[PDB]
Amino acid sequence: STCDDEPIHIPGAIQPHGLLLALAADMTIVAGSDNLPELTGLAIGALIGRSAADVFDSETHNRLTIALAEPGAPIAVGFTDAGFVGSWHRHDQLVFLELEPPPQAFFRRTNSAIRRLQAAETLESACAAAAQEVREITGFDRVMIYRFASDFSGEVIAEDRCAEVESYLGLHFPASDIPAQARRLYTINPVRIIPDINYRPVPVTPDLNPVTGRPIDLSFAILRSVSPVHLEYMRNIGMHGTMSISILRGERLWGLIACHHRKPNYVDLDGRQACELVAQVLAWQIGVMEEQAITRQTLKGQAIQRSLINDIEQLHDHRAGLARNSEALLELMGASGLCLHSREGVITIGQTPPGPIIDQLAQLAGRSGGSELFQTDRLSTIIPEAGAFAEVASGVLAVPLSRTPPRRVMLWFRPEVAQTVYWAGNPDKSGRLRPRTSFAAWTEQTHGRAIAWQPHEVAAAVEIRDLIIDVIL
Amino acid sequence: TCDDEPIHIPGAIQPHGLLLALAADMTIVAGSDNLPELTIGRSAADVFDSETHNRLTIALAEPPIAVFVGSWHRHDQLVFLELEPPFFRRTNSAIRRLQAAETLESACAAAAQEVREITGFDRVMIYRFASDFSGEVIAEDRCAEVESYLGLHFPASDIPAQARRLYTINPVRIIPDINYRPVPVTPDLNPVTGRPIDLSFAILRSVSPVHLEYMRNIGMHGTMSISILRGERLWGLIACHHRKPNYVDLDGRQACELVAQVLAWQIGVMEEQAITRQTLKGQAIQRSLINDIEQLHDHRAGLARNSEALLELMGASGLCLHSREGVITIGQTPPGPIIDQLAQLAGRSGGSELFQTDRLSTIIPEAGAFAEVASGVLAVPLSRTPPRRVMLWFRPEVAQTVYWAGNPDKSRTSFAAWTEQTHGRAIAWQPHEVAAAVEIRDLIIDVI
Ligand SMILES: */C=C/C1=C(C)C(=O)N/C1=C\C1=NC(=C\c2[nH]c(/C=C3\NC(=O)C(C=C)=C3C)c(C)c2CCC(=O)O)/C(CCC(=O)O)=C1C
Ligand SMILES: */C=C/C1=C(C)C(=O)N/C1=C\C1=NC(=C\c2[nH]c(/C=C3\NC(=O)C(C=C)=C3C)c(C)c2CCC(=O)O)/C(CCC(=O)O)=C1C
Repeated sequence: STCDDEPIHIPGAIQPHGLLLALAADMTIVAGSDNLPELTGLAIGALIGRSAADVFDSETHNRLTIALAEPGAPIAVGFTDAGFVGSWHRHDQLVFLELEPPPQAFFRRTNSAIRRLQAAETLESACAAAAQEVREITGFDRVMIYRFASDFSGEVIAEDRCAEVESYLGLHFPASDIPAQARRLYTINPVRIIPDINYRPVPVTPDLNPVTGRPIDLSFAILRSVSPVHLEYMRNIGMHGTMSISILRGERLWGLIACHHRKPNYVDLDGRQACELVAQVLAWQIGVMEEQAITRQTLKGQAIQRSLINDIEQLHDHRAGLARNSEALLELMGASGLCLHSREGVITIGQTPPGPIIDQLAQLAGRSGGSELFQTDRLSTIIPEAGAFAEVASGVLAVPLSRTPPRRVMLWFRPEVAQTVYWAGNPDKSGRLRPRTSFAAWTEQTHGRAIAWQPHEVAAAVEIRDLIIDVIL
Repeated sequence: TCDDEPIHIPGAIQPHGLLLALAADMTIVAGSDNLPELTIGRSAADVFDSETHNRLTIALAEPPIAVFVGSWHRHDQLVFLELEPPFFRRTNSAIRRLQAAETLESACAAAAQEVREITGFDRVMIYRFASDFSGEVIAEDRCAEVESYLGLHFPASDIPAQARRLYTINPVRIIPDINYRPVPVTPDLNPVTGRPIDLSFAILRSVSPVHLEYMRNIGMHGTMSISILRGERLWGLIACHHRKPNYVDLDGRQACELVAQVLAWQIGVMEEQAITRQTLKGQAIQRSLINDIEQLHDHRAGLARNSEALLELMGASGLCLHSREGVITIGQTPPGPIIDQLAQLAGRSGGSELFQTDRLSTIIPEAGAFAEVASGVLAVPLSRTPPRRVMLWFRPEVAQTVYWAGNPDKSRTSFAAWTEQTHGRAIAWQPHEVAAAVEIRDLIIDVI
């Protein structure tokens, strides 16, 4: 898995659709797109050292001098008197600059759909809304949204695509289809467009940082050359025009708007400017629906909680009370059974496994990770011998009642479900490395897996311990 | 009597635009007296011709618009419709900036900055409410030569009680000329619910003359605000200003608002990463005097041994332990309305959330005599109402000098810079102290 090793930020080339300049403080252009000879008469070794204004208009000269002042795109490079597009940044310690060819109606489209994501009630009503709008404005034949799992494997959770375009919906993808580095930068470079995938790269000459002992960091490059492997990837997939957007909830890369096209296709700055905003608007709503659900589960835990308050007020042992209310509260968070583990007293309510519940789970419990909690959807995975009791103990939820010794333990159990997940692949079949040739959906049925706990169910158990405590006074 | 003037059924609108009220299965009933003139109760299909009525009616019937400019809404059960006389990279690039802004101040002076470049307004100030709902202009972006109101406090009265629920529910407002002569609505009879015309989501609505009095005073004749909503509670306001009158068209004023929503989350971003950047430093010395209190044969010998340490945690002038039976004081002590007038003050309208206050003579008036030890107070419930054993830390009074736009004594006249020396006020709390306290009681609970 050298996938996580290939240095992608220094491809030593940019793409042909634009041309690029790297400049120091006083606009000595350091490096250059090797198609810049076709731009000012000067082959690259002659551009080097030269000053910036001469290249340019007198209009476009001054207007970049002022944008550089503040210690952010887009200026226009009309330079001589045609019109170019000026995206820039500072990086390393020199200023980069990439160049691109050439109101209201575009913009009403945006808020009509900004405000649409605002009304979306479910993630799915939101994401077939997200993906939909990204498509009505980037025109791509296919606009999919990709969820990341814990592993950084993924799943198409929504999709919007023009008819005749074959569908990759509900499909899982390996954690390898985006390796470590790509994610480390897509967390910080939130956007990428590659418009032709058999593009011939236009190198930069030189590949040297005059600033430091380095090749050219092309991190904040929208023009940077990408891996040939991810290209073989996309000829395989049969989509020759592609674009992504990183969807970030709080500096953890959450998922991706990956758009696709059968033929090549170009999105201008404004077009993918709006698009950054869509992933931004949606990273918001995902956090709202996330948190407005935590209040509607905190909602129906009302009627059934008050039940076991009257039941510990009357019985004055809680275990006798709560375990009476057991037939509903374990369906509340859809648990199969639970058990209460006091190191003196273990009382198992409903469905539960024996004597390695105690030691092999409570010594497994919090690790005195004070602010932490323990769970799995698979338990045969972590205590392999639980494989035997996987039928009643496949997944688990558990809550401490104290700084360890006291090691008071509550735990919810979930049984094994035969679920079917499907993917393109062959996630085992993932000289150089090589990308897959076929992406037809194969289905896997899963042994030993619980249904996924969500904070939605977690908030339930979370609330329970916080009341048992209130009563104990 | 400030919280009493009914502004929402003012029975009039502003002259620059004109508006009509119609009966829902569409026929038009009650008319604004600003529109009859240059163009009584009628049937409704009767609009421009089928183009702007029908395609626009079907869009409003089933589920903005262009006709003049056609904004609408449904309210107190009838159909509204307002009319006013008749870029994008800027908007996103300021989200993109509003997202990278590192501190609360860089969040607001970015906020303040775009809203100016998109209304051209002479002054775009950002106005945070403190708890009492007095306020302070915390950041500002402005055209030169125009007087600067930054770091300035204002009365809570400059926007009264009712006015606020409205900015809590109608999130935006513009009046372009403040000496508009109000052109009435006729009638101001709701034909549906038979009482005056609720003009709540009317953006053309006639505004209060009291606040008109305001802007002739201040000398700014073109103004617009946007209210900032963090979770259904009015947190603050983008108050924009202009020396002359000025109109911002509709799509132009939609962009202004969206910025405040971005900041309503962006502030919520800051709200929560300072909330965890403190719990760290934080643990390291805390966990120490937990084990030194966790020398519990029982706790006072444990706690009060290291209390002289845990007291330094929160600017604890004194604290108290309040169980209905056992009240234990660490440090400087208030005596008998500690028990009764604070723990009943505590969980009543507890609202599941805690009580903290900087002022006590304002919340229990007799605390005035004890300002030297009790001017501000914090308390945490142990939780059910009651026994509700409540712990509480307090703070003495600090002499700060606060600045105001003119004296805080009202009708108002002029708002030049004057100083008040503020007595009986304690110095504040944000969670590096509040989160401390929360974590602290969590410890005490884990203890018994
Ligand atoms: C082991 C090497 C790789 C395999 C196998 C593979 O599939 N990808 C490998 C490395 C890289 N991928 C790069 C970019 C990239 N990968 C994806 C993955 C998907 N694209 C899709 O459309 C879907 C699903 C519908 C998936 C799962 C994406 C989206 C991207 C970004 C570009 C785009 O939008 O298509 C990559 C980085 C190249 C670079 O930009 O430097 C590498 C190294
Ligand atoms: C208690 C009555 C009032 C006093 C006293 C007063 O000074 N004004 C009073 C009444 C109203 N104010 C209304 C709206 C309003 N008020 C403010 C106050 C400020 N403007 C500023 O620029 C700053 C600070 C820099 C402050 C504190 C604002 C911003 C607004 C909203 C409109 C605007 O942008 O100016 C108001 C409502 C009138 C209506 O809607 O009919 C009333 C009654």
